Amino acid sequence: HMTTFVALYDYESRTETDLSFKKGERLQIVNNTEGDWWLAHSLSTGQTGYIPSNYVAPSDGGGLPPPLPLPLPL
Amino acid sequence: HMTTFVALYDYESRTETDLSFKKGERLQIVNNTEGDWWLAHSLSTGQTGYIPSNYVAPSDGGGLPPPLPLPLPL
Ligand SMILES: [Zn+2]
Ligand SMILES: [Zn+2]
Repeated sequence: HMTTFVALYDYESRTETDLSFKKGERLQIVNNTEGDWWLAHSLSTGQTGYIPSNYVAPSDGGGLPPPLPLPLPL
Repeated sequence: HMTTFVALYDYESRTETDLSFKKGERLQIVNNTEGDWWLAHSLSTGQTGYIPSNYVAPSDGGGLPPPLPLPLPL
């Protein structure tokens, strides 16, 4: 199905390559091989640019868990 | 106010000191200064132990953002 992310906070663009967005906006991630800045496309504003990946979460639950942090506790 | 986290996924205990929980449980964090495993207390099961911090989210929205990922886009 169409897989999107939702913004957890507002972000104000400050460069010519980042993307502003509002809390609750739905974003399509067009690229995530760049590190912790992801190339996103807004479903509601039609703008495109880089976003901080820690400002968004997946739009749907039922995702599978991430790897556990290592080391494990005792 | 009472600050809690919510489980995003089930977690099955596998060590001597970790804590099992179910998706949707609310957890009170009693120590989060030791690394990415946090000492938690279940509101519903009354159990206590270490949880993987990437399996939980804050219960409340409207917390403040994390600092912007390190390097930048220009
Ligand atoms: Zn799909
Ligand atoms: Zn409070």
